[PDB]
Amino acid sequence: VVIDRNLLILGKILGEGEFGSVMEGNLKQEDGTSLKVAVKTMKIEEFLSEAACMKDFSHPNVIRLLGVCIEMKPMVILPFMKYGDLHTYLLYSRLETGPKHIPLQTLLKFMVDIALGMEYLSNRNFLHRDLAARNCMLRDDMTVCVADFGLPVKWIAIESLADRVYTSKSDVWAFGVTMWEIATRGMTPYPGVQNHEMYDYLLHGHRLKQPEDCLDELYEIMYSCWRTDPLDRPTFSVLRLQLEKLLESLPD
Amino acid sequence: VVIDRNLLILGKILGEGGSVMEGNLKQEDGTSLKVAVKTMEEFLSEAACMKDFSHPNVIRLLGVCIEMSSPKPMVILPFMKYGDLHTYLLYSRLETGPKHIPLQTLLKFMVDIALGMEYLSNRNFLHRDLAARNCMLRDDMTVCVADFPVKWIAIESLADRVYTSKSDVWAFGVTMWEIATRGMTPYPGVQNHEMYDYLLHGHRLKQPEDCLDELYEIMYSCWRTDPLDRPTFSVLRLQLEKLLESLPD
Ligand SMILES: Cn1cc(-c2oc3ncnc(Oc4ccc(NC(=O)c5cn(C)n(-c6ccc(F)cc6)c5=O)cc4)c3c2-c2cccc(N)c2)cn1
Ligand SMILES: Cn1cc(-c2oc3ncnc(Oc4ccc(NC(=O)c5cn(C)n(-c6ccc(F)cc6)c5=O)cc4)c3c2-c2cccc(N)c2)cn1
Repeated sequence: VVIDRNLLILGKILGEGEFGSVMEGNLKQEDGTSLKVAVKTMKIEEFLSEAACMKDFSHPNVIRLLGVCIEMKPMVILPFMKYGDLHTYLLYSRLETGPKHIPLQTLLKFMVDIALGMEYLSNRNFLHRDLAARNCMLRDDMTVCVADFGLPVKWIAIESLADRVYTSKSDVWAFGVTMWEIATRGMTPYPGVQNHEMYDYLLHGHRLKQPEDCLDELYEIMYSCWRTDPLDRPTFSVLRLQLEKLLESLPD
Repeated sequence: VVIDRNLLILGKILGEGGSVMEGNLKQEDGTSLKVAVKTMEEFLSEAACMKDFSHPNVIRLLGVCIEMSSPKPMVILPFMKYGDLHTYLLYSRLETGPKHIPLQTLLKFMVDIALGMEYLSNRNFLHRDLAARNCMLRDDMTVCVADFPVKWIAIESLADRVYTSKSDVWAFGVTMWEIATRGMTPYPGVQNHEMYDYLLHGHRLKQPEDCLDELYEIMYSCWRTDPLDRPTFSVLRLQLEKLLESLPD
């Protein structure tokens, strides 16, 4: 999965955190052509066994990992997506000079894309643990792919808040919240509630409120993702068919 | 985007072929701006998508003017005393025009054009007439892409009428060659009618006399026979930016 550092050219920073940075880049490929890539520098064992596991995944709704470079500090190489992240994209759509006003059907498709990507990952028993709109990338064909920047109390399941166990249902809970971000076009979860009040708020039985123009059927699906008992929440494959059927029931 | 005709005063001709004239544009803040006015609902269509663009390397649109004189539409652009890049390059080879352009400045010229093209490529907008003559020099010597030619058309676009963003990349390679050659017409010794045959037999523009091998590599990649093998504007922009940083100041 390793790529020779020679074939990589680094550009300007695209985003910066504290556990690493992400920079644009040029990747020289096998067929001579160059490809625009993103380079997340995570400035190791659990990583080597991970990038190998992820470089073998292949799904259109899962971000594709092009490989890893070794500098003497590892760097992850991913294809550059001009459209950015779904969260920032949603906010832009509420503005006159950005993406056109995203209709209901396009928003639902966004959710379908994510559910497909998560179904694929949960089928291989992979735990994302950081699902959110900010971690979803828009491909060049406007299809959304699941990713994880890695460089969120309101996106964490109730059982994961008190205990520290994470499961496929924890990801499903975060999926419901992501579904709510999309339906709200970028709103922060639980307006009027502080991060420290989140566990108390959830333990008393409170959940995210139904968006303004969100269909009842759509809210039913996302609400199911927040059932107090993880075993009562539906699987990603179940969620994928529910969303796909709802989207089909809507006019083109 | 329309602007009251009474706010525009036309001057002398800056170049013809429609015609472009200098002009004074009274602004909303009371002051007048030195503008360029080009005269010929398909003309308004080109400018429809123009007022949306906002990039320092893309010529900015000031407005559109409909003259009912006797319609006659007119586009208003900011006036650039330094003219077009192609003519500017020729002037550089004369002792009364701008001084000899160093390699770094020539590279920055390409970098500016690449940023402009990258901006419009991300917007899925095809230029289709990219050349040094269609590039304008701003007051701060930065280059901006504009549009006022058989040798600037990609080989896939000569046979068919197909025009992709890779075709713009092909024309970008030719433009890079123009800047490196400081105004030489592409393909010396080759006629316009011989261009398609010339390209079909694997021949490409020749490497300039004082063109660094790295630079020629980048522009050669723009002329690959398969459009899918030509790099994108974003990749090209980084390649030029990296080449420029490696050279001393
Ligand atoms: C106009 N504009 C466009 C972009 C822009 O374009 C981009 N193109 C590509 N990447 C970009 O940033 C990414 C970098 C790395 C990763 N991901 C990894 O490094 C991962 C390693 N693993 C193992 N996984 C994983 C985990 C779990 C799974 F289930 C599946 C995979 C990873 O996701 C994802 C995105 C950007 C940005 C970008 C960069 C910074 C901030 C923002 N806001 C956007 C900025 N501005
Ligand atoms: C000392 N001296 C200075 C100048 C001089 O100064 C100037 N200042 C400003 N403009 C000038 O001429 C222009 C007129 C129109 C346009 N362009 C449009 O009207 C466009 C419509 N569209 C849709 N687009 C488009 C397309 C695709 C995109 F991606 C983006 C935009 C246009 O660009 C561009 C230049 C001149 C000249 C000038 C004028 C004529 C000939 C020459 N040789 C120079 C002469 N002598």
